[PDB]
Amino acid sequence: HHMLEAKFEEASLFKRIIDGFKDCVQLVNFQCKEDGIIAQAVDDSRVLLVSLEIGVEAFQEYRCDHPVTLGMDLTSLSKILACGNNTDTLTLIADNTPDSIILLFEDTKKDRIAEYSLKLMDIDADFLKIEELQYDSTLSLPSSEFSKIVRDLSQLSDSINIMITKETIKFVADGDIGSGSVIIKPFVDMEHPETSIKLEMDQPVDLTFGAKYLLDIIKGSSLSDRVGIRLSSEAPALFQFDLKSGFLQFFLAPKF
Amino acid sequence: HHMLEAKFEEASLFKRIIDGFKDCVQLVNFQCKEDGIIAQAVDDSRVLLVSLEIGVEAFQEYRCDHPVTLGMDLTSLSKILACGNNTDTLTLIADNTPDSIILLFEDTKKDRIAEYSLKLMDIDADFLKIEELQYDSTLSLPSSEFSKIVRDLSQLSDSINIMITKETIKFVADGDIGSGSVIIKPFVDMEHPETSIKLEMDQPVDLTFGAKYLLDIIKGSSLSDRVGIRLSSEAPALFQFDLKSGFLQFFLAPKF
Amino acid sequence: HHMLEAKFEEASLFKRIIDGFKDCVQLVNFQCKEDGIIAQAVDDSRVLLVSLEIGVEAFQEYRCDHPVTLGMDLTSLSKILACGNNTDTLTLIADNTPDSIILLFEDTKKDRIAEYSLKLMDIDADFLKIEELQYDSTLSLPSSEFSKIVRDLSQLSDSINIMITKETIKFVADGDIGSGSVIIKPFVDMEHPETSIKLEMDQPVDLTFGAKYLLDIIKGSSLSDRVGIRLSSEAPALFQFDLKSGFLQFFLAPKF
Repeated sequence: HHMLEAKFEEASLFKRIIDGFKDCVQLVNFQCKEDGIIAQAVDDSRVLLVSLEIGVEAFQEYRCDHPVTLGMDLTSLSKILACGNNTDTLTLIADNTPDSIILLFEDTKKDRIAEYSLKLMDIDADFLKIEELQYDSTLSLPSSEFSKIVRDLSQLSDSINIMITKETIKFVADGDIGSGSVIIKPFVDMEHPETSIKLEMDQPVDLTFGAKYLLDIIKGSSLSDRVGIRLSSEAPALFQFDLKSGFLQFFLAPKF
Repeated sequence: HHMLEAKFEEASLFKRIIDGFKDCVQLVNFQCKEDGIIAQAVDDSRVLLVSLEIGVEAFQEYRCDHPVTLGMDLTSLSKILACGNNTDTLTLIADNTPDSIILLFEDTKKDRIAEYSLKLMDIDADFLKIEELQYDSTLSLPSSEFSKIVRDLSQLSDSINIMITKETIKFVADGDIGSGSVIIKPFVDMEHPETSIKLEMDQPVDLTFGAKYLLDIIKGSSLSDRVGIRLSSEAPALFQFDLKSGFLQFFLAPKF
Repeated sequence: HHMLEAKFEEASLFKRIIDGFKDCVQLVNFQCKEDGIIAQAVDDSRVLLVSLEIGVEAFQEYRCDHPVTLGMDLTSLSKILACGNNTDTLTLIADNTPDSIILLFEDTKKDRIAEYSLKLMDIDADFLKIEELQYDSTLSLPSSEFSKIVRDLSQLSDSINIMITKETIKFVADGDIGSGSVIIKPFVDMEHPETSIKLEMDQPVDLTFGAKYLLDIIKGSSLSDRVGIRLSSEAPALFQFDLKSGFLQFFLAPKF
């Protein structure tokens, strides 16, 4: 015992994971299984889904005797998760049929220990599996560039339109003061693989998304310096920031 | 074609020019002429005039077939002008009888292009020529010091008084909590010409200015590390921050 | 003359002293005596007392012909004390039966002088002497760690409980979202004396304090990288940040 004990070497990883999506959802259902953690959250309007996978390899110690679903409020969780040092050892702890989850920050010298208890919510766990097999288009680019594009075009419009034609990625915003149009071209840079812009287009796309939601999605930069985007004319877009053993995904419904 | 094409090597220059005076005026009339750009703006209360000159030498490419007057709202313009990278190539573009102006940010590698359109205002262009031949006093000092003096004395009073006697520059503020008085002495420092404080006094002066307006005027520091001030008992004061090929001027009316 | 002339080599020291406690009191009575300065302030609810001592050795020049009591408003004083450069020479100046105190910032090169006048308040000077001879417990630790503990646990509760048992220091907060418990262990580190955590316990203690007030008390970090805490079951706790020739003390009443 206890039933669940998940020990990150550095609290920084989980701090950043929660930074990745704390601003766009109020409630989150974590599910800790023998093979690692997954989590889902949806916003008030059911246009944004957050899906998280943390494999067992991301922990320095992991044990979960039985799957549990832990419902948490993001304000409470983020407050508590701000209490660590980035280099502290962090341990999620839970018992059978838990009323709360324990977060244990431990010093690297063993001088101090900060133990926090977080009351859990009751949340009916209706996990969605909306990821498609094929998407019309797939691209990947540096997350900082995605952030710059989104933050720029957000000043002009509530809505940002992503258009993909062969060898051409285009972001557009139209508003009262004016309009903006960023055109980026795919290229593989061998001197700096991290700057590359990659595109695979089985079918061209023209989709519109709420700027409010893209502004939250770009906060996945805290986890990865690149972002993958999968776009479908019939389904939500998928924005993915990889971990070394997992990922953070945002599924965002286009505007009709 | 087009009629007007003005290409800054770095968007940073125009970004800073607009930072210099975006906070003190809502509307601005630019006038692009064969020999460069000038611009004017006045505030709601007609106590502050902003006058800008950008010579042809400040651009890496400049062409303007015919003079045009472009009325712009500062909020819109500043929003759009925040969208560039500082090292991007920036190009103002306009056509005959334009309804909008285009701002084109281009990558140094040609990977991406951000094109923005800004709707223009209708503004009757009544350009003022209020600069005097002789001013009672003329001084110059490091813009950071001007900013420190103004920001300090602004905490004590709505009004800051500039007094000039021979070899003595003095700033004063009187208020409820108390009063403050900064006295600076002219000196030419050869080890650091940029720190010098220079004064020419044909007649002593004693003028009062609204602190709210000096607080905006000091934002011309983004363009030059020195500021020139010309003071007249009968006319608005002139605060000037030079460019390598132009200048930014603020004419501020004294309080009666 | 004048009667009082107290000259700090760097305005930074007094700037930091006032930063130490400007946020927790509105009015302050300074008392300048032949042997240095002391000061007291109490908050609206008479749960927090601020006590300051600045010995003559902390000044580069000090002269006070006769004790004076100077009542000052913290907003006014802090505004004026923000007007200096950290390396300016600062001089407090007062005359017999003063209506105001003068603060004189002087350049190290003698180029400029900023002279400020601060109107004084009328405050009946009822100085308290509530410090005890013996306290149940006494500890000391790095002020940054005290700040981290307080800022963390403040997110969870209005109240923070300090428990001291032999060789164990414990901070606790209980709230709606959950609870937190930091346990620190005394240790003397010879490689870094500044990181040590020292404890002397004549009797164990269990005291509760308003988080709002601890959040202000931790701002004494601007004066010292260590904090001493003296805890009594019958009296206010004493939080002390030392100067090289004086100290800043906060006496905080426990919650019944």
